[PDB]
Amino acid sequence: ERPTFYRQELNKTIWEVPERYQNLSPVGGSVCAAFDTKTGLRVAVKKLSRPFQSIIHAKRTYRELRLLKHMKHENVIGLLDVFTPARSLEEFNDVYLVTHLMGADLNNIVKCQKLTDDHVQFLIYQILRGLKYIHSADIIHRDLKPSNLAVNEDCELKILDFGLARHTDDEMTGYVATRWYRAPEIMLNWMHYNQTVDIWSVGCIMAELLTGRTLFPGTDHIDQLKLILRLVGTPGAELLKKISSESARNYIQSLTQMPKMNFANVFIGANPLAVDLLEKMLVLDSDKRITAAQALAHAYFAQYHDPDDEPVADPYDQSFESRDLLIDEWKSLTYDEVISFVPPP
Ligand SMILES: Cc1ccc(O)cc1Nc1ccnc2cc(-c3csc(C=O)n3)ccc12
Repeated sequence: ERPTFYRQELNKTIWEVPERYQNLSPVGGSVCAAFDTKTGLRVAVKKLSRPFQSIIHAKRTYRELRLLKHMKHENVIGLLDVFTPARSLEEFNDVYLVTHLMGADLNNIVKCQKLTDDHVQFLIYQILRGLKYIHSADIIHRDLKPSNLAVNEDCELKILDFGLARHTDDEMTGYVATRWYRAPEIMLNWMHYNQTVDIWSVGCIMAELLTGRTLFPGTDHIDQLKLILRLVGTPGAELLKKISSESARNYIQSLTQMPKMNFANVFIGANPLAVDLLEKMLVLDSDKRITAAQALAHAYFAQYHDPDDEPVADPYDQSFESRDLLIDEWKSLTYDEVISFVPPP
């Protein structure tokens, strides 16, 4: 049956939710913390803002719901519930997404406690386990950074935030964490990117866990490229060919050639195995970076690697991405997905 819903205003916005969700408290679409009386879980309830305002917004709402509906993995955000107060398609205008409530993110950790090498092993292991799963479905996160890695008191980690609105040019400008973890090829639009961009971000994140400092805190895209090439060396002829942008290729060739630095001297005191893994992640040529599946088998993770407990994902059909639909068609597809949702056990 349809649950009974109740309404409340929570600063400037109307929330209409099933009775099971109690004690809604704004924390961040808008997000409310709540108590799920049915499961006994503390939950986050996100009310999507203006979900079908334009074609681009209706498609993004569909995308985020598709992605969240698919993720069933211990180290990736999962959907506990999705609902609408609407009783039919004709009256459908609001989408609410429910997930486990997350206390802290990796920023809260890296910043407010010292991480042993064993903590770095555990945290990075879990990121790579979630990424093996995400990548096996041909999903690219594209925006891995400490603020979208939730971490509980047992150091257990989930990857959050996919299907999100693409960052504006302004949001990627200047001295900003929104860009510090991005692979160079996507930061500078060197070429068609793929899932290897996520591995670059893990390397940036792992080095920050080890040193307590951002690896590439560029003050703008160019300063950041310079920080990156200082560590990993300027590109060779082979990588230059793969840079399809004539302009970017030409700029990068204006730079004084530099060799790759010795990472043992950059990451002083680090476990030599961590150093080795960082060298295999932070390779400029994305073709040559270690994959998530490969990294799980790296000796740095000996204590955690269990090849029988590193699952892959069911197939994920994203043919919708290439489809051109009207707002109401994207909105009808989303409604189908709300209506057919089945909670996890
Ligand atoms: C609801 C949702 C759905 C999808 C997604 O990718 C992210 C979210 N947002 C969140 C999920 C889980 N926990 C969250 C926790 C917060 C939050 C911000 S301060 C705080 C303190 O309790 N909690 C904000 C958003 C969250």
